[PDB]
Amino acid sequence: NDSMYGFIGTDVVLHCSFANPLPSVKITQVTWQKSTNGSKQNVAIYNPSMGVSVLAPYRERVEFLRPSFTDGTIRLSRLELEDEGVYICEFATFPTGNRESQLNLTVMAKPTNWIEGTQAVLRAKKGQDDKVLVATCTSANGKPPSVVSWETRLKGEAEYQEIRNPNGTVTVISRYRLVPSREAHQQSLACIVNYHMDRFKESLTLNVQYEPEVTIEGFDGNWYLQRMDVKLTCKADANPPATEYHWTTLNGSLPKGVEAQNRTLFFKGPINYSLAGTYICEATNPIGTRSGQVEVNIT
Amino acid sequence: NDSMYGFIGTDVVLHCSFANPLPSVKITQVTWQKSTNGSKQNVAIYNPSMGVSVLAPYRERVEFLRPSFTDGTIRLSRLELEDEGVYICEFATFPTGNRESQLNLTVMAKPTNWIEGTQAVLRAKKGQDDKVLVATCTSANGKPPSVVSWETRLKGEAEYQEIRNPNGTVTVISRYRLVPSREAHQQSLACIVNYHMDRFKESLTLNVQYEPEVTIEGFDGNWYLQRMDVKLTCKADANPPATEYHWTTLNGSLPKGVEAQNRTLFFKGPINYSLAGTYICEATNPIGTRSGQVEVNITEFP
Ligand SMILES: *[C@@H]1O[C@H](CO)[C@@H](O[C@@H]2O[C@H](CO)[C@@H](O)[C@H](O)[C@H]2NC(C)=O)[C@H](O)[C@H]1NC(C)=O
Ligand SMILES: *[C@@H]1O[C@H](CO)[C@@H](O[C@@H]2O[C@H](CO)[C@@H](O)[C@H](O)[C@H]2NC(C)=O)[C@H](O)[C@H]1NC(C)=O
Repeated sequence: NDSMYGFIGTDVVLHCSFANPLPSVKITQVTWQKSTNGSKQNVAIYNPSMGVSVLAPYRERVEFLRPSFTDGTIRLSRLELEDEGVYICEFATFPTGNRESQLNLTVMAKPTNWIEGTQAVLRAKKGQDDKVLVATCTSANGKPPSVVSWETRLKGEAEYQEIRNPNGTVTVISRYRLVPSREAHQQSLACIVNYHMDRFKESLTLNVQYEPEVTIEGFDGNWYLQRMDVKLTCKADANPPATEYHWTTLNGSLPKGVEAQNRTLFFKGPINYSLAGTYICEATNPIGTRSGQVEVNIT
Repeated sequence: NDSMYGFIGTDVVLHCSFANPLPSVKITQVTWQKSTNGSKQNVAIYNPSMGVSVLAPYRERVEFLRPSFTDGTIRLSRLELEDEGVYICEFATFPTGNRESQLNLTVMAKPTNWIEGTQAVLRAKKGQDDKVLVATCTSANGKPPSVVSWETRLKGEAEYQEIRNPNGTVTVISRYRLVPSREAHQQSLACIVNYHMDRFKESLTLNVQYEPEVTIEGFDGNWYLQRMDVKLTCKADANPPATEYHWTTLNGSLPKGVEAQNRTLFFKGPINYSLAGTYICEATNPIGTRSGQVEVNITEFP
C-alpha cells in the first residue's frame, strides 16, 4: 500500500513502527525481509537482547536509525538495481504474535542520451524515391524507460525501438529517415527525450548535397541606348559549391565584345539595340549541371 | 507444497521443525500464523524464555506437542470448517532472521444422504405424456461435494442441483422424474452417492396404480365334441387388484348352462357344437375398467 522510489546510488529511509505498544506486550525481535515475487529473503534484524544483524547483500548498506521496541526504521544506502522489491518489516512479540508491514521499493536509473548522424553523404537526386537514415537518437539504460521523439520542421519518418536489458533498465533508440532534398539542407533536426519530467534536447544540422539551382541577377528595369559598363552575375545555389560557370546566348553566340570572367558577364561601355537576347549561365558541381536565364531589354 | 486433510471434529498434527540448529544461530521465537489468502492471523507462539501462547481462538484447541527450540509441531483439535487455510510456521532467529514453512489445511465434511419418494400416489394414465417426480436423492452439507447418481432399469430423467452453502459445504440434490406406467410398477430405483471412495446406496420400490389389463387363459388348442368339465380363467393384471369380474359373449347371451363364478367361467361336462363364440371378461378396479377376449373352437379330433 506504500511506495518508495530512489535513484541508483542514493539512500532511502524505510520506515517501520509498532502501532500501540501496551504494557503487557513484549517485542522479541524486529525483522526486515524482502520479497522477490513468491520468495522472502532476510535483510536486517534487530534483537533487543542480541543486537543488530545485517545479511549479505546488505553488508555495509543497512542500519537501524533508532533501534527500539517500537521503531525498526532503517536506511538502505547506495541503492542498486537488485534492491527492487517488496520489503516486509515484522515485529515478533509475546504473547500476541507477529505484526508486519510492507512497502515497495522501486529503483530508478537516469538514462544516457545522445544523437548521431549517418556516415553516409546525404545526396538529393531526381528519381530517388528512397528514404535514407539521417540521424539516430539513443536514450540508453534508463529506468523507467524514457520517451523519445523528434523536434524538426522536416517531414521525415521516425522508427522507434526498445531494448529491455536484463538488469531491468531499457534503452530506447529512434532512427530518423527522409528523402534528401535541397530544402532539407542546413535544416535542424533535434532529438528529444523526456525522462522523469526532464526534457533533454540535442540537435543536428543536416548536410545535404544537391544539383545547382541557377539565377541571374544584375539586371535592371531600364537599360539605355548607350548606357555605360554594365555587368551580369550568375548566383548559383549548390552544395558542394559549383566549380564551373559557362555562358551562352539563346541565339548561340556571345555578341563580341561581351567578356566572360566566370560567373560574371561584363558588357563594356556602349550598349545598343543589338545585345537584345536570352542569356544563360550553365553551372556545374559534383552532383550536377543546370542553367538559368535572362531576357534583356534595351530602349 | 504440503497438504493436510482432516474431517470435521477430528484432530490433525501440523508438523514444523528447524533443520540444522547451529551453535551460531539462536532461535528467538516460534510462531504459527494462519494466512487466509491476503491476511495473517496469529495462532500459537512458543518463546523459549517466556513459554507458550495460544491466541484465541483457539484457546483450548492447539498445543505444541513438544515445545522446543527446534520443534514447533502443534496439534489442532476438534477441527472446524473455519480452520481451512494456509498455515505458516515461522522460526525467528538471530542473527540469520526468519525461517518459515507452509502447509495447507483442508477440512472435510461427510455428507448426509437419503432418498425420498413422492408423497403423491403414482397413477398411470393413457395419454399422459407428462413426466412426474418420483424420488429425490439428497446428499447434504458435504465437503468436498459428493457425486449423486441413480441405479435403476427404469427409464426416467434425472435432474441434478448443487447448492454451495456459505460455510463451504455443498448440498447435491437429484430429482428423478418419469411418466408413470404399468411397467414402472414394483420396479426398484435406488439412489447412489459416492463420497471419499465410499459408495452409499438407498432404494425405493415404485408403486404405480393402473387400469386392468385383461388376459384369458384355460383355453386349449383342442376342445372335443363332448370333452369334460373345462374352465376359462380371467387373470386381470391390475393395481390395486380388481374387485369385480363380469362375463359376456360377443353375441349377447350366455349359453345355458355355462356358470360364472367370478373370474372363472365353468363349462360343465358335455361340450357340443354350440358353445362356439367370443368370450369377454370385464375387470374393474378403482382406476379402471377394461376387457379381454377369446375365440373358442370345438371339433371332433384332438
Ligand atoms: C544494465 O545493463 C546494461 C547492459 O549490459 C548496462 O549497460 C552497459 O554498460 C557498460 C558500461 O557501463 C557497457 O560496457 C555496455 O555496453 C552498456 N550498454 C549495453 C547496451 O550493453 C548497464 O550498465 C546496466 N544499467 C545500469 C547498471 O544502470
Ligand atoms: C452448512 O450450512 C448448512 C445450511 O444451513 C447447515 O446445515 C443445516 O444444519 C442444521 C442443523 O445444524 C439444520 O437444521 C438445517 O436444516 C441443515 N441443512 C440445511 C440445508 O439448511 C450445516 O450445518 C452447515 N455445515 C456446517 C456448519 O458444517
